[PDB]
Parts: sequence; structure tokens; C-alpha cells
Amino acid sequence: MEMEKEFEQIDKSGSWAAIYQDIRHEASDFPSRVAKLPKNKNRNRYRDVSPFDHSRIKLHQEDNDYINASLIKMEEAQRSYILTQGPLPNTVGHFWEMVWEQKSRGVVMLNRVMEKGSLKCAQYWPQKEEKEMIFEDTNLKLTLISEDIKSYYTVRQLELENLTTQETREILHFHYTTWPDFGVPESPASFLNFLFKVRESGSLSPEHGPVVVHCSAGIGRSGTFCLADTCLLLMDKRKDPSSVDIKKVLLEMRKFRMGLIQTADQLRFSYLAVIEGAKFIM
Ligand SMILES: CS(=O)(=O)NCc1ccc(Cl)cc1
Repeated sequence: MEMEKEFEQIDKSGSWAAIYQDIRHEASDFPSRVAKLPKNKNRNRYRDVSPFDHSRIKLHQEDNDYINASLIKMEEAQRSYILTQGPLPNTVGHFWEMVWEQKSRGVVMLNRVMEKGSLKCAQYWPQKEEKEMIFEDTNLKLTLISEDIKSYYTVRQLELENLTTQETREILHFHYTTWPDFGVPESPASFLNFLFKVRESGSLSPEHGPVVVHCSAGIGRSGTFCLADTCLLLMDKRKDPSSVDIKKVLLEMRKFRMGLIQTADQLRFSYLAVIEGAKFIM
């Protein structure tokens, strides 16, 4: 079926939970043996969210190459994304090592450091120009260059230096700051505006390594971001845009990381975002 009318048909019939449970039943199951090794317990935020072995990002280190991060490679859309958890106190150096080694231009953050009164990720970037950060375990230096605070999101320019080679690179930090502590946003308008700002920066384009996107677990809000982006790109590429099947795209992405889209409300919000976004594109 088309999307907008499939949408109204699920609303009128109140069957979002049944649709979402079908997706969960059909989703791929692949091994994640490296994630579960005992030496990696303090590298995982949640025991039930792990990268598959076949698609995990490897650190360029011979001691321990493990990080909780996955490469989502979308062949028809010609887009790639790295989805990862929010960094932990003992993985902030690994996080920036990955950004460096994978040649990413942008980092997309969809959570606040504190939500619901608890810490959802480490304070992993500097908040003042004159107070830079040094990650001694991976030999990197990170400096805040500029910051632009808007009503729904903040954009930061960061300098990452590889202290071993003295090479430097400019990284863009796109921080969506207004996702509610509970539920999903009422309108997709600010989330779509944010997606378009990431696109306009070049961070999603083939001349750079894959964008790094995270929330707390790296599957819920993060999944919504890449699902909406890929569906809108396919609607632009194909002769028949009504042929784009959001449930099929989501199942394809779940071949590369488990659990993408965590609730039926996030599924409905993804439909809403793609539907509204397709009208603005034209
Ligand atoms: C977590 S696991 O890797 O041990 N199991 C996944 C699995 C899926 C499907 C089949 Cl046929 C077999 C195994």
C-alpha cells in the first residue's frame, strides 16, 4: 500500500502495536559473540543492545578492537551510517578513535547528557574554547572552535588532532536538544528541519566517511533518523515514489543492527516524518 493512506488505515484501526510486533518477529538474528566476551562488559551500556559480529566497527588496535557500533550500508539509496551508543566514561577515547579512523565529518547526537534525572551518556566534548580535552588512551586532542545555539538544536565546530601525526580535522557536532523525556514529538517539523541541516553540511555525502549517529542505546531515536533520511532519498531516486515501503526499509536496516525503532510510537512518528517531508521536498 501507499504510505499516507496505510497510515490513516492503521490510525483508524488502532493497530500500531500489532504492526510493530510483526516487524519484531520478522527481524534478523545474527551472532554478537565479540560484544559478549567478558573483557568487554564495561564497553556496553545495556546488556540487551549489542552490535552483530558481521557489521560491527573495528578499532585499529591489536589489544582490543571492540566498540558498541554498527555500519548500516544502504545499497539502493547509496548512503552509509554508523549507529552507536552514547559514550561511557571508559569509552570516550574509543569513540573519537572511531571518528578519526572512519574519516567521518559529522556526529549526530539525539539525546541530552541527563534525562529523567539520570546520566544517558558521558560529557564527551569540551564546553569552553579555552578548556580542551585530551584522551590519553587513544592519543587524541579535541577543541571547541565555535557553537551556535538555536531553539531546537545546537551546532558545534570541533577540531580533532591526532597527536601521533599532528594531523588535524574539522568535525561538525549536530545536537538535537528537544526530544521529550517521554514519548515522541507531537510534530515532525523540527526533526525534519534538523535532518536537512545535517544534509546541507555535507556530513552525509560520499566524499566523507559515514556519519556517526547516537542516542543513549543507539537504536531508537537513532533508528528514526536514518530510516527517515533513507526513505526520503529513495522517494527522490525512484520513478514511482509511492513504491517506497517503510516497513521493508526498516527490516533491511535491522540486518545491520538489532532493535532499530524501540516502540510503536517511534514507528508511527517515523511514518509521520517521511509523509510530511515528502511534501516539502517538492
Ligand atoms: C544469537 S545467535 O547468533 O546465537 N543466534 C541467531 C540465529 C538466528 C537464526 C538461526 Cl536459524 C540461528 C541462529
